[PDB]
Amino acid sequence: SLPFENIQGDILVGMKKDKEKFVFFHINNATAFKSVLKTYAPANITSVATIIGPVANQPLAFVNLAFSHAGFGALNVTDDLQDTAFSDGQFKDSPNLGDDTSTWEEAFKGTNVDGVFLIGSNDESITAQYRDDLNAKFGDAWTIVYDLDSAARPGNEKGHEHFGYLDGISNPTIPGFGTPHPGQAVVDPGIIFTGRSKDPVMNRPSWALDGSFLVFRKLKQLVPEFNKYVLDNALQNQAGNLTVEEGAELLGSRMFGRWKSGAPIDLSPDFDDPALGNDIERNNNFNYSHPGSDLATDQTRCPFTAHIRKTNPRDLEGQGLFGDTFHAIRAGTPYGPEVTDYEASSNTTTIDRGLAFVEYQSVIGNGFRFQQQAWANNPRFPFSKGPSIQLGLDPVIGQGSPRETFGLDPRNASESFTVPQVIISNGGEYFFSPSITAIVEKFAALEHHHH
Ligand code: HEM
Repeated sequence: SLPFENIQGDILVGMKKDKEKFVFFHINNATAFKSVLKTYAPANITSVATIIGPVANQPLAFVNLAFSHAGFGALNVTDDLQDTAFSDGQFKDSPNLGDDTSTWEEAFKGTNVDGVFLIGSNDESITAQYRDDLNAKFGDAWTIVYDLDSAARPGNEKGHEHFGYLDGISNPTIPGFGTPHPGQAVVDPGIIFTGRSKDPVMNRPSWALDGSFLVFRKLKQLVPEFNKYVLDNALQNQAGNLTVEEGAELLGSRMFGRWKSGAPIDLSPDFDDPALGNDIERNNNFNYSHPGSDLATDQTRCPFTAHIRKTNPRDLEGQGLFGDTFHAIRAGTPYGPEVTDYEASSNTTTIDRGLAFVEYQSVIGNGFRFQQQAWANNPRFPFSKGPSIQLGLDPVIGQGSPRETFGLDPRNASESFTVPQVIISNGGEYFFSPSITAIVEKFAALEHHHH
């Protein structure tokens, strides 16, 4: 069993707070920075145990902390983690993601970002308080280079991302941690936590035990553009009696793999079933297999290129073509206000909004990076399908090539959809979230005891 009082809570369970502030910073004075850390971190870095334990022992805001490769250097900590993406930094790595850095937030366009504080609470007043407190204690020892507020959407769209789809449904868990939901992935702890069982870096340093790599991406979303696209390309059933609005929601469900309620189209392909989508016990219990259906050719229930089927090809893994290597935990939060009447009427975005995307994994190259580059951006993934069956890009997040996706029309797998870019990367950075002791014992090391 893992020491959940030593593991940063946002990795495994998520902060699950309505408001999440991301404080990206540069380190100006390592000695003064470590000094603050020595007392701040044991008092404020929120553990898994605190998040899942009694509400009585929870602070007003949860706080997590992660460092970039550049931050390691600024703290005189050797990067011996053996993660090539992490060491490169996301800006250098960005061509491999299909990013055009002309759309990046300026603060990310380099290696100036040394780390990030995650602050989760129920009111932006409290996250601002915790930020102000950090500013007061660090003083001139740091500079906040980017300060991003994210918030869960309001009302019955709480838990949904800005396109309207229920999010945070499918994430892996580990053996012995609570009860897995039907269809939920149960992966070896070393796929999420560095140094734990079946960590693919068998060489992993001891101090890194129970850390994880935090990938951050600011992903801007063009919601009216997306809505106008699916309306303009609305699908039809064989009966031919779908309205344009009904065919548009069908097409959206085919792009994602789920209806907006969360109902997986593999279980409910013809119409939304909001009771299914909302039910934790039903909404993830699928693997794309069906009696009488050829996994190699049948896209009538879910296109091979649907977002969730690109990023978690359950059928390929379930056939044993590979293992649980490529699962990772998402813990991001939507950012920006709701779509305004003007934006909707004009089919045009005027306000920045999107997803403050966070994904945790023991190997960046096996989680986020593989899901993006090897799968979403790969026009010949998934492999093992019929040799003439055209595939193309993930129609939600796929980039790097012409955004052509096949198989979205259930009546004609051959029909191509050229989907406008509705998600624009504003960049981010790769970080490492150490264990809580590692924060104090390594990153805040004030003396020079030899080892
Ligand atoms: C604004 C950007 C994005 C949006 C709106 C979005 C939306 C969604 C939605 C609605 C789901 C289904 C809910 C769920 O299964 O939990 C989902 C699942 C998922 N997404 Fe995304 N996503 C975005 C970016 C990304 C990126 C960049 C990656 C990885 C490179 C990714 C990987 C995944 C994974 C692994 C799942 C779970 C699939 C499964 O286990 O079946 N997403 N996403």
